[PDB]
Amino acid sequence: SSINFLTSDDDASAAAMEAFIEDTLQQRLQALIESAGENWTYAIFWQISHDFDSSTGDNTVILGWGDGYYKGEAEQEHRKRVIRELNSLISGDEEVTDTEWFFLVSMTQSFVNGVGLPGESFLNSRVIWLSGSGALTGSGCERAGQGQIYGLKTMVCIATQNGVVELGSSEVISQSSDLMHKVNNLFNF
Ligand SMILES: [Ca+2]
Ligand SMILES: [Ca+2]
Repeated sequence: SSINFLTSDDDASAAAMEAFIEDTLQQRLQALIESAGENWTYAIFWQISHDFDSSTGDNTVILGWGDGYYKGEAEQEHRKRVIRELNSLISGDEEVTDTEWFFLVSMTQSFVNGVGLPGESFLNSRVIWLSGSGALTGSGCERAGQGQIYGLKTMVCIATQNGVVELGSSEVISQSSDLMHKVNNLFNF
């Protein structure tokens, strides 16, 4: 089935981590990109938590997988991919494309406030809009770089009250005046 089932709530990141080695966010994420006039590949929502660093402090804000929705549009690599997909569904055939895979592996990732596109975005309450391959590879952010490797040409992070909405596409997409307001309605309240 579609990969949108493995994302929601299971403390999904833990699952993803060992596999790879407010609500419903999802429906709102789904509405967001379904409710849009550019071909977005996926939306993810990065949620805020707190860590407490060893041996010092530390009230450290951290962004982590909240949820996400994936619209969409070698053979060794592929066996590896389906294996982990079959694992993650298990805990707890059809081809696995680059964007699908990037979407899944994102479940394993987190960001110290101020660091990476999601952390920079949240720290400064910022919209960061990277459009075009050179925009991603020139960004100095390893997630943007990783996204570009997997075929993305647009990656966006928008700071919201509870976290950061991320949009990505394999197309070059300019910032729509309407798409920003939808993010307000769906993610701030
Ligand atoms: Ca969640
Ligand atoms: Ca490849």
